[PDB]
Amino acid sequence: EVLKPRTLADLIRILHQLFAGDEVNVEEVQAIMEAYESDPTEWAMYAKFDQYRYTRNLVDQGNGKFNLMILCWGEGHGSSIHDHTNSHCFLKMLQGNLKETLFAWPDKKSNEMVKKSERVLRENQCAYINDSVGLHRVENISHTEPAVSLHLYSPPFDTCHAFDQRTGHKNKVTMTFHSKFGIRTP
Ligand SMILES: [Fe+2]
Repeated sequence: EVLKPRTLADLIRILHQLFAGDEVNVEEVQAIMEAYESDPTEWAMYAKFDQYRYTRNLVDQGNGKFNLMILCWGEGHGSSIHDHTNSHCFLKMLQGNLKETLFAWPDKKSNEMVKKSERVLRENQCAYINDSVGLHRVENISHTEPAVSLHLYSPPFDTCHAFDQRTGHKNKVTMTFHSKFGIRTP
C-alpha cells in the first residue's frame, strides 16, 4: 500500500517531493525508504570503505532540503554516542546489520550514561531518530562482514556532539564526507 521505489533513483525522486514543503510526514518517509529494496548494483559506486573508521558518502544534496548519504561500516566499526543537531534523521539498512543503542540525555551533573533501548536494524529496515527521541550509538554487529546504511537528514547539518559514556560530557565534532557523488573528497 506504500508507494514502492523500484530504484534508488525513484527513491531520491520521491524524497524531493516529500521534502518540498514545510510539513514532513515522518511515518510516510520511513515507509517509503523501507519499501526500496536495497540493490548493491545501484549503490556500489558510493560504497567506499576505510580500514579504521566508518565513512560518510554523499549521494544527493536534496535541493538544500535534505542530505542523502551512504555510510560504510567496516568490520567492527561503530559510532560514538551522539546527537543529531535538531534535524529529522532516517537510517535504512542497505547491507549487513547495525545495532542501535538509544541513550538518555545527560544533565549538568557528571554520571554514567543510561541506555533507553537496544535493537538490531534488520535488512532494508528504516529507523528514525531526532534529538527529542534521544541520543544514540550505532555499530556494525559483525567483525567479519561490513554494514552499509542509507541516511537522510533534514535539514542538513555537519556538526554534532559526541558524548563520553562514562560522564555524559560532550564535545562538538565536525562531520566530514569521505566522498561526494561517488568521488573521493580527501
Ligand atoms: Fe546517528
